[PDB]
Amino acid sequence: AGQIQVLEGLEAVRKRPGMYIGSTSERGLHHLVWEIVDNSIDEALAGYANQIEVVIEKDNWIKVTDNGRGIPVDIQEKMGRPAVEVILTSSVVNALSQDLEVYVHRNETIYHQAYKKGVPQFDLKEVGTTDKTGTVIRFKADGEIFTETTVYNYETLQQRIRELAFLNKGIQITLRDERDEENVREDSYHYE
Ligand SMILES: CCNC(=O)Nc1nc(CO)c(-c2ccc[nH]2)s1
Repeated sequence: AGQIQVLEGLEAVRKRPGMYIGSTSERGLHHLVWEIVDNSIDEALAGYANQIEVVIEKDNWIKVTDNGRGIPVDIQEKMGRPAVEVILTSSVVNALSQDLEVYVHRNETIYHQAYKKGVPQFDLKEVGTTDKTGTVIRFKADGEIFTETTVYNYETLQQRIRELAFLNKGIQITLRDERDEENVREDSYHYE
């Protein structure tokens, strides 16, 4: 019933992307990071996280990690599906990513799910145990949407990360570039 409406939401994001993210240029590419990063910042603001890490990985994957409570995994009654799937199958980032995955550390458990263009590739799966909580999202921007470039700009990321850390004092926000294995760069910001 409500799975029909999830599907149509994805078709709608993918047909008119600029209506959701501003554009499909370099600016909109970087806007995907901001959308993920802002959820981590809200978690810190609610009192539950103090560390966010943004990694530019090989092939221009992005990984965003925080140490908050973990996206919830409980079964929504009205979908029959785990909360984390419901939130992610209505995410613009996910819809505009050729691939994306999520790891959630919560309830001493590591849960995992993957998607392509917003569509789950399998049911949320328990994959491990943990004594931490938090959320990891890694995603690969869709080249079919972002036709100008899918290459991130370290200084573009760094300037905005430094400004977010300055504006949201008490959060440690760390940027790392790992695209070049032989020269890894990292800048780490933590005001008060
Ligand atoms: C890597 C990006 N991080 C991230 O999304 N963190 C988040 N944590 C929580 C736990 O409250 C989130 C939440 C979504 C709906 C309810 N809770 S969303």
